[PDB]
Amino acid sequence: QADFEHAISDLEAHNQAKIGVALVSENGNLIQGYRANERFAMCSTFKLPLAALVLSRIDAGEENPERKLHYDSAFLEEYAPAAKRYVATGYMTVTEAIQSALQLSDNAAANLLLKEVGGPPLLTKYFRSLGDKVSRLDRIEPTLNTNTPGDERDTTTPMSMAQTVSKLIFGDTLTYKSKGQLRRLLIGNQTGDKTIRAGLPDSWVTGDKTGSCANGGRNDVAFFITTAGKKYVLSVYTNAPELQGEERALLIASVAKLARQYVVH
Amino acid sequence: QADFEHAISDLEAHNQAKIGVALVSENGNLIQGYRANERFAMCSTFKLPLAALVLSRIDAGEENPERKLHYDSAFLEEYAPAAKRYVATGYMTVTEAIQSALQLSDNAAANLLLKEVGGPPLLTKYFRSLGDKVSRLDRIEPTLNTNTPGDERDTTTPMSMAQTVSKLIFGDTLTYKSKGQLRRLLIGNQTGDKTIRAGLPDSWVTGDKTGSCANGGRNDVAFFITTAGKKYVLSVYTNAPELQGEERALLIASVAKLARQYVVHAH
Ligand SMILES: [Cl-]
Ligand SMILES: [Cl-]
Ligand SMILES: [Cl-]
Ligand SMILES: [Cl-]
Ligand SMILES: [Mg+2]
Ligand SMILES: [Mg+2]
Ligand SMILES: [Mg+2]
Ligand SMILES: [Mg+2]
Repeated sequence: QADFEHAISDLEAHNQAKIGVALVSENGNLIQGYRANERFAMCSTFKLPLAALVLSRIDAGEENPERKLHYDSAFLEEYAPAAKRYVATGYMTVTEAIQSALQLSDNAAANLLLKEVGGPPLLTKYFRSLGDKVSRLDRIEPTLNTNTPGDERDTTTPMSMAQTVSKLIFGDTLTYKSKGQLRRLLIGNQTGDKTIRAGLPDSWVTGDKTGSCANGGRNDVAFFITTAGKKYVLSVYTNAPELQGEERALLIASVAKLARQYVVH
Repeated sequence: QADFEHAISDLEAHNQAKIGVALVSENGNLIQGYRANERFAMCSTFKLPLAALVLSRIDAGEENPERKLHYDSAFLEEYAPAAKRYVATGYMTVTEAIQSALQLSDNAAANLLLKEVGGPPLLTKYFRSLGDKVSRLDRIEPTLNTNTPGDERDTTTPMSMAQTVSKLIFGDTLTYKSKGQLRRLLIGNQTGDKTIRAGLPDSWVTGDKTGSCANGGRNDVAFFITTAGKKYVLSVYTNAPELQGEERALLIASVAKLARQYVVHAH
């Protein structure tokens, strides 16, 4: 505990960074943390709960995975690599939007889903319905990434998001079908190979969602399953303005690698 | 014909490249071509017909999109971004493998599917069944990318692949359901934003499969639909050993830009 904390502190000082981390068990209990209850910007980590909300509306018969979400170039965003590919067709399905939002972090895809669930206020409501008293969305993409110090819009804490993610992935509020879909989608994430996953062994099942924002923000939340079958969530939130991008990912990987050491013990 | 062909020759000479190209209409008829009947290595363009073969088996009730294809690290390849993510779980579904092979060009995923259809011989048989007398697969990933001059293993022609792709996308061999799935997967391809698509307007629906190989090989085949609702396929095969990677993609985009200029006139 003492050791894990001093290790993260050393990483802060070496990198002139701020790091928040929570490692939780299947049931949401804190195993190890550092600044676990400090507020950070979600950045794109919000897309994981967003996808769960959409899945919960499918579960409730309020949404259909093949429903066409019609849009045109007016709905594009600067970072929207899938939506730009599909725009000439005039739509993406709910399914395609979920996959794009999760595995590519597509901002237009995420905005399409936000539109269909009732916008950031309804994602906040969703967080509260899960027992997450902290996490909140307020803005749509891309303005939710400003990461201004002291601004509580669009924020979580490492503990809260770790506990929310553990509930979604290992808990039972989603149907078994949706829970399975979410897990396989996260495992297939394309943006997290240099982040938490780079600090975990390849033999562990891992799924994650990254975030990147202004003021040097770089985040990742992952679930993983060890070879002994034990289940965890690791949230890692960082602000590292003095680091270059590859160095920001290495910092998260470094955190994961320290977590790996604790899990093994 | 003349203007188009001279534009491509110009590109060859400017880039010390070899380029083959076929632009075909919906029904496979050649609109414009340059070296359209010369052989080139398919490289990863083969993964488009591979996916169609798998969908044809689904259509026939011989395959199931949710079937788990079990594998372990012994199945991984050097370029296998998706399969490496899923390997701890022990499998990928047929659907996951199709999506990964198409949109990422994942080599392990393609090899998983090849195993389930009977391997390169049966993909070649599928080509034949479609009326493509030329295209052939002989090796699995990654050795199929050697692109050695005069080696006919793992080769097609720009016209053969254009016609095969137009049959698969716009013809009757796949069910409506499977045709739509294939199309939407190709439209979401993640590796073609700087190749054919970069030369076509944003308003045209485009879906594509790229290929990259040794000896400067860089390929792309795409279907597109203009705003008038006319349907085409464009296949572009290039060997450009003297260019850097980004320049190889720009060469393909430049070909597609010439095809665009032509299609607009035709319309
Ligand atoms: Cl983009
Ligand atoms: Cl499919
Ligand atoms: Cl590639
Ligand atoms: Cl490729
Ligand atoms: Mg399928
Ligand atoms: Mg590649
Ligand atoms: Mg490739
Ligand atoms: Mg290229």
